[PDB]
Amino acid sequence: RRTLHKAIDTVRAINKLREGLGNVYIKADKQKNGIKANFKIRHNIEDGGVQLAYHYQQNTPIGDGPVLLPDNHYLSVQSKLSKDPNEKRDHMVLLEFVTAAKGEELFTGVVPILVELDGDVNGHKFSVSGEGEGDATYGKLTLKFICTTGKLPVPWPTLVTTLVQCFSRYPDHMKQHDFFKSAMPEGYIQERTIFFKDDGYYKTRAEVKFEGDTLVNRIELKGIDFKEDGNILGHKLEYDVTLMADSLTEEQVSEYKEAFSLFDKDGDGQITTKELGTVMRSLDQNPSESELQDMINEVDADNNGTIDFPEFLTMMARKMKDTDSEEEIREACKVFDRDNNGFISAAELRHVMTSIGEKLTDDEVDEMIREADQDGDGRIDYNEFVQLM
Ligand SMILES: [Ca+2]
Ligand SMILES: [Ca+2]
Ligand SMILES: [Ca+2]
Ligand SMILES: [Ca+2]
Repeated sequence: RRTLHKAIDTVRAINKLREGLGNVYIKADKQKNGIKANFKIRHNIEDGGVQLAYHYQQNTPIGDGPVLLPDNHYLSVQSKLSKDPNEKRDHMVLLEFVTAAKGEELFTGVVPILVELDGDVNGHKFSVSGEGEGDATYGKLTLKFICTTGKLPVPWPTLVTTLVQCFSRYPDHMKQHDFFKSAMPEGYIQERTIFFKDDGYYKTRAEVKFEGDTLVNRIELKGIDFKEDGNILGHKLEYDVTLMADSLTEEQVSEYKEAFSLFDKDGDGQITTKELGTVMRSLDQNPSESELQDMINEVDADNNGTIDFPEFLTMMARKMKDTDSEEEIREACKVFDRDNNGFISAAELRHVMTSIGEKLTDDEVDEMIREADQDGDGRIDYNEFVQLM
């Protein structure tokens, strides 16, 4: 019958922009005079499930020169994997939008990118070449990769992380922490272990430095102890437009559009800083304009200063156990149980719906309460609430 979903999906959309969308944690490695980093990637498998890829990373400077040593922060990447319809070689088209929350001078403007990788995965050797450009200023990368040794023995999505964090847009306010540009042009060495759960592991040594106009990324990859018809060598992973981002049912994309339109009250198909701010205000939270722009900048890939529904879907569809799709809907309870008594009342349920921009009769408040209320009491409890997933 009922979609309170739009109300919850509305609150949900606010907690995600606030909590913030960044998936790659960067700690400094004083000792090795560079950076360390750990992160998961959840590759979707055809016929159900996700193939976990545990990432371990250390980058150290090549150059003798000085180098910036950061406080703990996050990088957020959104990826968009494609095929070139004309291209008939094994290839991948990557588009990336990457942001964080002396060598800087080199990344102002549009630098072209060469990428070159040598793999040995259970003695299945292969090479990949990369052409394209990076605009660090807007955090955008374009790249086309080609397997120059025939058919790639591993799925392209598993090579994405291995195939240039010096293109991450570090906002001016944080320019102090951009280790990767600071390292250039001498460059940096980026070493990783990538552990594929219940399967083998990649071992990468890459060096990232300028050769003239172009930022070059050169990679030896060794792939050890892989199950030979497991998910990697056995090619069992959905290509997926995104790395690290999921699908949604017809029922979810509808409710999400409905929630989107509670922010986008003018119907221009765009949420502005003011549009977002009114809704937040409505639910007794008064963010600053500066926070509102930071919040939008998170999902504003095309740098037009507004969230369109596509940008909103991508945020709402972030992976599955980002932390837990539960922890998140438990975090919604707070907003709805305004008195804090441990229950969301018909009164409270009204107050919210009203605030967010739902017109409703008092016979419809009552319907939602009964629709949600397993225990008979005329109140939704935090379990009753998360139950109505
Ligand atoms: Ca609008
Ligand atoms: Ca936009
Ligand atoms: Ca209450
Ligand atoms: Ca109840």
